[PDB]
Amino acid sequence: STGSATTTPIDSLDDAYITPVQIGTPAQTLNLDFDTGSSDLWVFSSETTASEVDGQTIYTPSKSTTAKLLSGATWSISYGDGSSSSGDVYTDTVSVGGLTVTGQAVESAKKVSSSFTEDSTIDGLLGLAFSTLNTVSPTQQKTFFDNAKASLDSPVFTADLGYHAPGTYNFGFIDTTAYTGSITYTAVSTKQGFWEWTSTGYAVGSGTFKSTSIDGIADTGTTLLYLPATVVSAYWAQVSGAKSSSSVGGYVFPCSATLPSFTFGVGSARIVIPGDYIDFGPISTGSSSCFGGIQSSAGIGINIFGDVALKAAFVVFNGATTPTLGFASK
Ligand SMILES: CCCN(C)Cc1nc([C@]2(O)CN[C@@H](c3nc(-c4ccc(C(F)(F)F)cc4)no3)C2)cs1
Repeated sequence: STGSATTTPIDSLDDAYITPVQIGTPAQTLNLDFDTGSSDLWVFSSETTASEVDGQTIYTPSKSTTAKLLSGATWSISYGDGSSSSGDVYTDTVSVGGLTVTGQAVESAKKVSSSFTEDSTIDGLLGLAFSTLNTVSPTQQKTFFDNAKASLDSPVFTADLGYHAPGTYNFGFIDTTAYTGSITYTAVSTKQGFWEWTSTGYAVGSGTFKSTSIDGIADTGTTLLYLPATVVSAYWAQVSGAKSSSSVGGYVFPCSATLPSFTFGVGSARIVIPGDYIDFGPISTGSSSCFGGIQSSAGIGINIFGDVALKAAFVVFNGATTPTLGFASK
């Protein structure tokens, strides 16, 4: 089997991407944030504290003939920005883009933190990291991809995110029309539960390439590109007036600037992030200080190839027995 679904930016900055997901019978369609950096499929629901729901579409398990309470199971998760959610668990039929998993764990939120409430466009998350990170207790649950994998034509999914435009998540096949050149595959470590890999280095703008190993994760659920402070300083040093602001929370730059591109290495291949992809716009409406799309990972504990990097590429998440990641230009 295969599936294919369109993913759409939630706003004009590409702060996140949402993908429609059918849950239950009859289908209830919720727009979920597909997150290759976590492993829980959770939704706003009829159980979510009413004051914490503000415009999201909710899953109502009592209206689904295929829903069953997963008795005694609970979940609780926090994300890298400090947000969090928790609740209980149902199993139900979940379909993405025509690909169906029966008995998928659907984690129903009882509580969500303020950043979730405030984002009316995100009805929940669909985790695509390794199932070892799933938070359901006392019986850990599998991700949608892990549940689908044995049925897929090939044990893969691909992320083809757009820049200020829709893109595609495919399951079970590689669309050879969706990229240019070849896909370069690189080894993955699953030791921390992520799609963790080692980039071979970087270049700023037209500069020569610096060969250096950069361990990090491929994370569609993170907006920006978080890299070591050395690399990030070398980038922003090329932008007149750019500086790290402790009050804003990262590098800012004059909105009058045109940004250089940023290249990262995948083996002997290169992915070029155009400078415009690094512009996240005014820090507040009307400001002439703009927020940078490349930020330091210092203090996160891990480098993150988030959407700024991934949307420059066609990315293969290969979940074969020995997992790997593939990157192609597009
Ligand atoms: C080894 C150190 C781990 N430490 C915690 C850094 C890391 N963090 C992650 C993520 O938690 C997973 N992938 C990101 C992700 N964030 C979201 C998200 C968050 C908030 C919203 C909201 F604003 F609406 F609330 C929407 C989506 N979705 O995915 C970050 C992987 S490593």
